[PDB]
Amino acid sequence: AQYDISFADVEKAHLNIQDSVHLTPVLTSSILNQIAGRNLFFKCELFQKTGSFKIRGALNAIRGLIPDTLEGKPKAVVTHSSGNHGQALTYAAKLEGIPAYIVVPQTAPNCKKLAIQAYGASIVYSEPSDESRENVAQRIIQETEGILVHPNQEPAVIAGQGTIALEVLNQVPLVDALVVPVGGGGMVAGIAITIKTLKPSVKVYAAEPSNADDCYQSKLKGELTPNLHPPETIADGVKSSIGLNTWPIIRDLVDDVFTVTEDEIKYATQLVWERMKLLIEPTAGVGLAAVLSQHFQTVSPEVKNICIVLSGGNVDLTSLSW
Amino acid sequence: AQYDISFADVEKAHLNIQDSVHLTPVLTSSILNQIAGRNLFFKCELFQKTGSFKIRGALNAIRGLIPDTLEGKPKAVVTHSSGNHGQALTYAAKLEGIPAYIVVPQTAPNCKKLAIQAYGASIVYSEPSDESRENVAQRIIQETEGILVHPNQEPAVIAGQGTIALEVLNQVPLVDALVVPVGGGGMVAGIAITIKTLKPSVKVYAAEPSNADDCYQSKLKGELTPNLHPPETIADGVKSSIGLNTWPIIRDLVDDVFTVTEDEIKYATQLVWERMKLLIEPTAGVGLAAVLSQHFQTVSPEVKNICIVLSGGNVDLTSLS
Ligand SMILES: *Cc1c(COP(=O)(O)O)cnc(C)c1O
Ligand SMILES: *Cc1c(COP(=O)(O)O)cnc(C)c1O
Ligand SMILES: [Mn+2]
Ligand SMILES: [Mn+2]
Repeated sequence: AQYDISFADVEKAHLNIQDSVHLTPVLTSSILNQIAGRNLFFKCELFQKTGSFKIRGALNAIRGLIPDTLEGKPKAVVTHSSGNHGQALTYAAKLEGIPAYIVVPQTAPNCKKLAIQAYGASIVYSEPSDESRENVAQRIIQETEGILVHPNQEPAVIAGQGTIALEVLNQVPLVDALVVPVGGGGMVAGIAITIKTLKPSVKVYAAEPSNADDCYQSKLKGELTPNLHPPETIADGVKSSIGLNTWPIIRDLVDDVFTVTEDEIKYATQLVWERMKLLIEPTAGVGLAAVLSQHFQTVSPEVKNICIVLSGGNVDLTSLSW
Repeated sequence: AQYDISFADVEKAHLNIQDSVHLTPVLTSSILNQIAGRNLFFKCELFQKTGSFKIRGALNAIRGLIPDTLEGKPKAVVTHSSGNHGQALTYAAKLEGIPAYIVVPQTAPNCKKLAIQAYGASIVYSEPSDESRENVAQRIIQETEGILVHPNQEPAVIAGQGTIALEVLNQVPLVDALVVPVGGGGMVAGIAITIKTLKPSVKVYAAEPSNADDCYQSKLKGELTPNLHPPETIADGVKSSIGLNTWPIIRDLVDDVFTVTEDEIKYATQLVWERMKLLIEPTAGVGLAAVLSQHFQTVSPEVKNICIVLSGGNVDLTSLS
């Protein structure tokens, strides 16, 4: 029973990040409660700094490096990202006063790149040729003597994410289950370690697009089974597969994985928009879709109080489904 | 000096409705503060039951006007107003165990008729004659022994709306001004009465589309001056002109009216969506638009803490600008 993080790592992460992240509210909806047949509690990480929960893990993995003086601090951080991870890493870098660089091609949206240097990180353009971006990033690191930061599930990132569960437990002490969207698995793994240490009777459920169901298949097969090919889904925040760092935790401490169709993600996201007035991105609708899915009916009526993590609000408004 | 509601009406409204309405939170945005150059406080009535503040006035209208015996309670409610008022009134009627009727023009959109049925009101049809409408209304009123509940001119409705300001004063103790979207003027009138009673040093500003600028024009001219023609604006919640009951209060107790273009409303609404992740309807973006407008730069630098009323979140997600 060895995992990359412990409960202690999550408590330390809490102390490390508390002054720089929002302790986000839990909101409720009577009408959503009646549709689900459960008492629903929405943990509002869409209100978090940068528009998603990411900042938690990213700040803990950047701030928890300085030994004391200005000798073991990163000279610079370099990334490709562009999405929610990019926004998180960059903001974390600004807070710590670390020069930050983002390598992007002419494919990312205007709103996203405006919100990527919205935290003052130098934008370097590489020609849209995939492997062309690797050489430019290596050149930045050469000049700065800094570090490359790619989308990660390092211990410090998982522990930072676990802090969501610490707040949920204080905000809804009678919670019977947490429902968490799953991509690389960092969020659900951190929550799982936290929840199962403090209150082992509370359920931890993963929510996953069926078009990107590596986590579901992994649990089924009993071994790490990453996506065959880059999945196509509106839930763009959960496209990456679970990894070596999150698999053991997901295998043992996540009670079940609930898959949801593209239509179910769309309906659920629209439902939150219309009844709760919360501008969640479709990835954050996955959790509600899981709670409303046919398969979730197998879950006990005793599991009445359910916390859904609304993981982000970074919607690309220039694009629409319905 | 003497108006259709008093401060006492507002306090009674609070007692009337407090067990059944949300005390909605005040949210802040540091990036919005930097854009505006002032400290902004967003009263989140979009989180209110039915998706707008109007539940406050609608419910107070039912619970207020009562001959105080077991034999003396409204037996039904009626309105010509569909949209936010119709939805709020129906919801309040259900709370009270009472039927609600919306007088609907027979040529109204299919989708609006379905939405009215969906939230539990009986539709009664009329001609768009503005003479047969009140004819059908008064016919229902007599049939049902019910009361007509106007969206903005009814005293009990105005009083209910003012309870917003009670919460704002408790939630933002150092508030310097409230910025309130104005349509019929029920909300701004109720808020003005409340603010000018409890802390008159606090400014009350009305925010209005220039495409529907009757409140601005009325204040300028010094008399009630309705919109000449139906307003053409994305702020669908504030198309109504101010009326006989709201004008006197606005005249004396509203400090100024700030007008905003359609592009300013659209941009400020998008700003709230993108920066705050709050799905406000464009009508609710009117207040922020006012704060960001060039004319608002004339407002004294002392007026630093500004509460903007995010009045509603009932946006039709089938059409984007
Ligand atoms: C990154 C992300 C996730 C998934 O979290 P993992 O830890 O990667 O599983 C879910 N939702 C949103 C909005 C995200 O940005
Ligand atoms: C009706 C309405 C208004 C205007 O209120 P009045 O009391 O008519 O001035 C503002 N915002 C929203 C969301 C509304 O529904
Ligand atoms: Mn997956
Ligand atoms: Mn007007």
